[PDB]
Amino acid sequence: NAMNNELSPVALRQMSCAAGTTQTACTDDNALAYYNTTKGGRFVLALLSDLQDLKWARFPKSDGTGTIYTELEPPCRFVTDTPKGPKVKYLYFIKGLNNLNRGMVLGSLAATVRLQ
Amino acid sequence: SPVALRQMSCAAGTTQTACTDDNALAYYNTTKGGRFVLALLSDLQDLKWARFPKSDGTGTIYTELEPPCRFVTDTPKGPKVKYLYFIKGLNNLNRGMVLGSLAATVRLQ
Repeated sequence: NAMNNELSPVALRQMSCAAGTTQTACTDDNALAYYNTTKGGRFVLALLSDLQDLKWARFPKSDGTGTIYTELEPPCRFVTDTPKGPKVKYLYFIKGLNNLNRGMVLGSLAATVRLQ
Repeated sequence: SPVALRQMSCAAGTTQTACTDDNALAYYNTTKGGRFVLALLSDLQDLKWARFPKSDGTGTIYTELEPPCRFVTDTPKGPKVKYLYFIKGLNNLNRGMVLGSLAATVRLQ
């Protein structure tokens, strides 16, 4: 049968985390992060927040030895249909995220938040 | 752009003529008035082609499928194994959208 393809069991969850414009400006739960469940620590894909000018993000290490900081891409503006009126949110990509994982964020976003 | 993924049932098979009945589920995108099918989801490994009758009614359209990706979903009546086919020449971006939609909507193992 030629070759063999197999998709590993990967799941996309979300969690509250800190973010900001400076290294120190990252403070308690100002955004929501999209991450991947992988054995070699968590792989954060994108950030979703209500702020327009964010550059850094903090995450506690999976083992617990310390903290990690990640650079953010320029945000992508989009609108969600919220029952209490449409709300505008800002979506931040990881500074070095490839277009493949970018699509995963979009498919997960359209499935976890009400778009358009 | 703020894009949303919808799904529909369609026909597929191993040959051009083998595309019959309703043996697969397709992931498509709402673009302009038309539809952009991204991937195919079915319970068969034989699939190579997929057919759609044209909306106007002049004929039918066929699209070549990539080698399937095997995966297992947790269904209440026992785990079922499904095969996922991408459309020929799909860019890595739209590939993730199909994968991202599945990983957030279905429990795999």
